[PDB]
Amino acid sequence: DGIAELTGARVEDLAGMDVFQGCPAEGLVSLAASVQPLRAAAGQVLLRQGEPAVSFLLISSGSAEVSHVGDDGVAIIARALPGMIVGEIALLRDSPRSATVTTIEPLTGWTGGRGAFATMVHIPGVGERLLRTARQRLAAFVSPIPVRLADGTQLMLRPVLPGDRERTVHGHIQFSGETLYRRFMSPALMHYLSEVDYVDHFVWVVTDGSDPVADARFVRDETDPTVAEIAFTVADAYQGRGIGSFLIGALSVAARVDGVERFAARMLSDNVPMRTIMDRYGAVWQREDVGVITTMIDVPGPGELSLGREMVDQINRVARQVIEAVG
Ligand SMILES: CC(=O)SCCNC(=O)CCNC(=O)[C@H](O)C(C)(C)COP(=O)(O)OP(=O)(O)OC[C@H]1O[C@@H](n2cnc3c(N)ncnc32)[C@H](O)[C@@H]1OP(=O)(O)O
Ligand SMILES: [Mg+2]
Repeated sequence: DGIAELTGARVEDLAGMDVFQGCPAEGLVSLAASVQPLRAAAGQVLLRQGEPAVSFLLISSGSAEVSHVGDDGVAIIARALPGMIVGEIALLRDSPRSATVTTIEPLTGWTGGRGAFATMVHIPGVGERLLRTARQRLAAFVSPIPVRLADGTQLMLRPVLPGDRERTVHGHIQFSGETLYRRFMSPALMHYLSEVDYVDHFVWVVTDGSDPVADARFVRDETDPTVAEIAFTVADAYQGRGIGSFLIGALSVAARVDGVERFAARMLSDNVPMRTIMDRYGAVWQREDVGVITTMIDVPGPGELSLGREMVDQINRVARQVIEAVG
């Protein structure tokens, strides 16, 4: 009859989504209180590149184009699908929206702020599922680059994907999810952000027959954003084939996209292959205690790397895809 009703999200609608099915009821009651219903026609702009990222979208039905336009006018375009989160990385990093999001067909879902996202990823089972969805979001448009070493070895170069162990297994640089991302804030949230972040921690992985044989990464300095520390690891049997030499090149291409101007490196003074790699870039060595040496080099500009132009363009394409387009 004349009874009062809720105006917000309904648990019944949220619970219909596969990601929440079976979750504790109280978790959904809290979430329902935190998000708002969204219904969009086709061809409608939901989010605009460069704007404040005040919300994320969770898509219940329909799909959208996600288009990042570079200052060079080059458009880098992904697709957001039902069950997918959109806009959440810029939301969590409090940075301008990375891409314009336009529906390709009628769309429905929910919107929410940073607190709603936190509430959502705290629900048991949900954070892990959403990370799998974030993985799928990347893997849908980012493909590995086949490369061949001078000895003929056939490998693939790809960014780490969300959930991959190479994200969290690094022994060379002192840093973690909580230390790197604390400035932006909750374990579940920090984990999620660390797994989906290509801006402050960028990791390349090299595989042989789908098995990782090497990785390299840079970690952005908290005090000077134009500087990152670098690290490399190549499986023993694969060493001395030029992979490390290749990776510092790949890492430089990604750093340029990420606005990293300079790399810091530390190692033992006797690590000959690693010193040699840095020597090629004009390293000036400073001595520290306990057999350690350090250096700082400029990230080589375009044309400066010994990699072919075609190789550089392929790596640049992927780096832009993972940094710029997809969150
Ligand atoms: C900043 C840091 O990350 S420090 C930590 C580095 N990681 C480690 O020490 C873990 C174990 N070692 C590794 O993972 C790898 O060997 C790395 C990352 C050090 C080097 O990567 P690799 O793929 O083995 O090296 P790569 O084959 O590119 O060779 C690098 C250079 O060292 C040279 N080199 C390798 N071995 C020798 C040698 N025995 N004598 C002289 N020069 C050598 C290579 O010729 C090459 O020089 P170049 O520019 O003339 O071509
Ligand atoms: Mg092989």
